[PDB]
Amino acid sequence: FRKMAFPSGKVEGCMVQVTCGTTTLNGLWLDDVVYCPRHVICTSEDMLNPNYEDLLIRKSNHNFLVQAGNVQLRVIGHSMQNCVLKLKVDTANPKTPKYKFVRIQPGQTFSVLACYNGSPSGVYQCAMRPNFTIKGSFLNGSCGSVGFNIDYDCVSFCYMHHMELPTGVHAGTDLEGNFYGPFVDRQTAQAAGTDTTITVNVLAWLYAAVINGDRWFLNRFTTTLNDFNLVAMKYNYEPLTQDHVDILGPLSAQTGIAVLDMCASLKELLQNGMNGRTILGSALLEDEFTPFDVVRQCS
Amino acid sequence: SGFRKMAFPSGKVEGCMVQVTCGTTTLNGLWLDDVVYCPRHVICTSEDMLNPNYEDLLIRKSNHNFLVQAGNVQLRVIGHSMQNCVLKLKVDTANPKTPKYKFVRIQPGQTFSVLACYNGSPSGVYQCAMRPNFTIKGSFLNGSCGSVGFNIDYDCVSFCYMHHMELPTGVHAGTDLEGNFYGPFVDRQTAQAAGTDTTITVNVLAWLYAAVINGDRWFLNRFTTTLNDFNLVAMKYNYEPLTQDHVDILGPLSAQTGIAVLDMCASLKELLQNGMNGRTILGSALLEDEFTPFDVVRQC
Repeated sequence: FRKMAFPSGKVEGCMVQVTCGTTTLNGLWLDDVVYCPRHVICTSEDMLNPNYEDLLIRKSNHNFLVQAGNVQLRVIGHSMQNCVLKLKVDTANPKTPKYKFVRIQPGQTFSVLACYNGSPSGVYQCAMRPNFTIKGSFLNGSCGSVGFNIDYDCVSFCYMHHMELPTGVHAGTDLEGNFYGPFVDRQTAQAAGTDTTITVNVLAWLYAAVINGDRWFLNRFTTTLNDFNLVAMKYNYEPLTQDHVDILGPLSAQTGIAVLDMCASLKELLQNGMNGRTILGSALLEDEFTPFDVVRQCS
Repeated sequence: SGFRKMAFPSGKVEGCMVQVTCGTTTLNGLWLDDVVYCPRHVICTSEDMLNPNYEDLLIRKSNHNFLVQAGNVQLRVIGHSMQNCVLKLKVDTANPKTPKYKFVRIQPGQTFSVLACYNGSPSGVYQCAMRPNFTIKGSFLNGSCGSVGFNIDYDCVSFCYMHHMELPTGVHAGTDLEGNFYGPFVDRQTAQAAGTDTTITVNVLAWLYAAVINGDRWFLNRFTTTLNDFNLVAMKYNYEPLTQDHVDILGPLSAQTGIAVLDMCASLKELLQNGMNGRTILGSALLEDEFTPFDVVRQC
């Protein structure tokens, strides 16, 4: 049981390199528009207190270099939408897939195509943490890297990398540019909130262990929503909701283990630890598998 | 901090995956130039798997018995030959999306990406390492046979693995692209026992060398040790013995830092006897052994 990322083929053909002055990051080329973070127009000194609306008026079309491999794209127009630059080019991207712009909630998972100077180099699966950050492996030059999910034929773009926090986590926006979390695209002191554990994802991971025949943590007891949440907050766990129980419904009916029955098993694993035991080969409780991921992966 | 396990982009490999059907058996195939590679346990039925006679089975087959499907386009088989444990299906049309590719055989401890497919359709990609018992710990359900493993260097793709068997313990076995098995395994439905899976010692040391470059030093100690004494202790924890070849490979990592290799071995020995005590190394609560020294030296 591994953490699998989506195939990156449909997204690789869209990545481009955007240069404005001495700043170079990654862009998203779809149709005749290239999307990239708006701080590409800022020098190292403008980032302290940038007036993007004033900075964008001074810039012109010839100030942007857009490169798709060795082909060079020509900018005929520029526009801004909530921290995301939209550059209109003269040639439409012939490798444009069926795509959609969606905004995800914390706790949901997606795949990230890490790029460097408009060149894809790696892909990994991650989850939006409750503090609206992602624990990824980005290095200087990976700005503009996108996150996505894949349907049968449709690619859903849901994330674009903007900043790296000093703690090592990264913050970004959606493709319409709305930031995830209380962050601003400025070079200042910003802090991410306390990162809590996604309880609904842990339960779905425990169900996957029962599917894989690892069922030593099951007990004869059940519990209540309010009793569990009081313990959950003590150990920094996201409170469970009625909606969470209904999302886990299919896994409960399949295994015969009710959500509140499994909650009593999770309630034991926190107070008393794992007693020198492992689940799915791990001594740690994974929380980056959504219930939908378990259904797809196990079936 | 933060050292995520990244896999290579799968775009160049997605265009080479096809679906091969023989009788009632369907698995994945690799389409390079005008040749299709797939496991030879596709001319077998369920009963043939106990004691298959592949020479007897293949002589009774014709070109039209093999159905090769690349999405909607059906490929016509014009020839077939068997090399070791892999079937080579010659087709009329060469793959127009054939990338610059090579065939290499890897050693245990080396890492690669896996593109899992089901009936010629990819569904996920993950990064893994070849275990010392010549098995891989991935997620392969039925129909994933024929999935390939690869590394990408510059613009050249290196195919190094093809999935064949699932094995009772849940860890899968396969061959290289020349049909030679990794390990003592065979393509029979017999009781096959994998060896004890040990931790790759050289990968951990390279991972620990990257930690001190990133600013983690809490596990360092002032003691040093000999190679013979370390392997005596490491054997007790089911750790792979360290060789002189491993010492030289870690040389540049021990040159950028002041820590000698044997100096780091003593620190690793202290970690095994104590534990983590609730602390982390590069954001990981456990010791990572799936990062090769090459992957650490580059992008250090």
